[PDB]
Amino acid sequence: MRCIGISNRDFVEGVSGGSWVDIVLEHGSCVTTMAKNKPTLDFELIKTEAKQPATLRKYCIEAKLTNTTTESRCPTQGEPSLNEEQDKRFICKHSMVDRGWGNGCGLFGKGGIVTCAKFTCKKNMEGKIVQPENLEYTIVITPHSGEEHAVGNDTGKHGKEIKITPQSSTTEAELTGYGTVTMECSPRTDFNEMVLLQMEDKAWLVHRQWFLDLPLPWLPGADTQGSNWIQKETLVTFKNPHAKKQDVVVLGSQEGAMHTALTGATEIQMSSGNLLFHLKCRLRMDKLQLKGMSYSMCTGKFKIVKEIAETQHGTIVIRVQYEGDGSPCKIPFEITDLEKRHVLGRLITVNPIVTEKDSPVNIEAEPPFGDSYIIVGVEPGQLKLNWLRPL
Ligand SMILES: *[C@@H]1O[C@H](CO[C@@H]2O[C@@H](C)[C@@H](O)[C@@H](O)[C@@H]2O)[C@@H](O[C@@H]2O[C@H](CO)[C@@H](O)[C@H](O)[C@H]2NC(C)=O)[C@H](O)[C@H]1NC(C)=O
Ligand SMILES: *[C@@H]1O[C@H](CO)[C@@H](O[C@@H]2O[C@H](CO)[C@@H](O)[C@H](O)[C@H]2NC(C)=O)[C@H](O)[C@H]1NC(C)=O
Repeated sequence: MRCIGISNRDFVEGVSGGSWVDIVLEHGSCVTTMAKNKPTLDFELIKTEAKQPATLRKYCIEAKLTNTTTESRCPTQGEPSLNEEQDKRFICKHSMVDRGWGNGCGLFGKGGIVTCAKFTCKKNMEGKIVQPENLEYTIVITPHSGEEHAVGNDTGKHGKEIKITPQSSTTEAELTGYGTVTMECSPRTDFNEMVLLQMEDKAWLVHRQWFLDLPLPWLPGADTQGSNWIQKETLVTFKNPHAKKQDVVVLGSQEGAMHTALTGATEIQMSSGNLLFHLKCRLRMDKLQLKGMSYSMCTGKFKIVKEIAETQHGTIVIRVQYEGDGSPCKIPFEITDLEKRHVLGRLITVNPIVTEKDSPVNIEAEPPFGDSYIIVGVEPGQLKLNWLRPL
């Protein structure tokens, strides 16, 4: 009954008798499944998750150069040196400047220079290794049991949670009162050669080869030191145009640059390892059964707890409380023409039943286009509601 309220919803009906039905579950999408003399079920894909992914490589996208230090030598005085050359946190370059009398040298010539600066990463991006094997799916199956709260109940408590693993693709969940439903799901979108690149609160799924060939400073997955970066040269530039001085320049944030490069790519919503992303399944309904197909018809009177409300798909919802005594019993329900002669429209919440008089029931039905009578219960106290469904 979760689907009631969700705009991206499909009403999949299986050719009655058939022991299977094919559905496509995805994020932000709900599915309602029906079959003759079988219970109506609601399916949602709650979460997609990677179980322990290996950090392939971490790249620096924004850097900072500090501690700029220069050692020079007069012509003929040798090559200059700093310890920073040994220190891996620094990026160094040797060059030549014009030396002579007016800048401290007894001789006139090309005096050797050396400049070192501290490479500090400010923003970086991990790309975690995904294998289709360690990819888990979380499906919620909610039967149409009229349960008082069930209507668009986001919490989940009402439905049976199920995990689809590529190691355990076939799962048989026992639905309390309806029997078992075997679910056979197939992973679709390759994930073998795919890196799940994580930026900030933004993340995507990208090619292994594309990732690995980025012109940026990087660190191997294994590294948790985070001090000295491979390829600093990709963000650092040394300038000496007039042999007067050597200038060290940062290449500017690559954050927005990256977002633009990632336009064509598969964007995914991410939060604490979970990717809220086209998972195609087969449903075995042979082992499913209607709760109450052998219960007798309610004879009592019914009260209207929640007024008829129309869903975005033309369907209607009614919440009613039983005031009789026969419970557990089948609630009588009918949609007829104004002249109460023709049976019209269909019932989504098939075989509506009362379990307890105290607990109200929610019924979803598809009214016909135009005027109809929604008749819930039996005479006396028979509820005769009127509906309009314009074209
Ligand atoms: C969504 O569902 C929750 C709780 O789920 C149900 O709780 C029981 C009442 C019962 O129907 C279970 O089978 C379900 O799992 C709703 O919270 C309940 O609120 C009522 C008061 O309105 C209270 O009596 C219950 O104790 C609450 N349940 C719990 C466990 O706190 C919640 O209101 C529902 N929300 C919507 C918008 O439908
Ligand atoms: C980068 O430069 C700063 C100085 O601007 C260095 O820090 C100083 O030296 C010691 C640590 O080596 C501190 O106790 C001082 O308090 C710092 N002084 C100031 C003014 O901040 C820093 O060590 C240099 N970086 C490296 C890695 O050597």
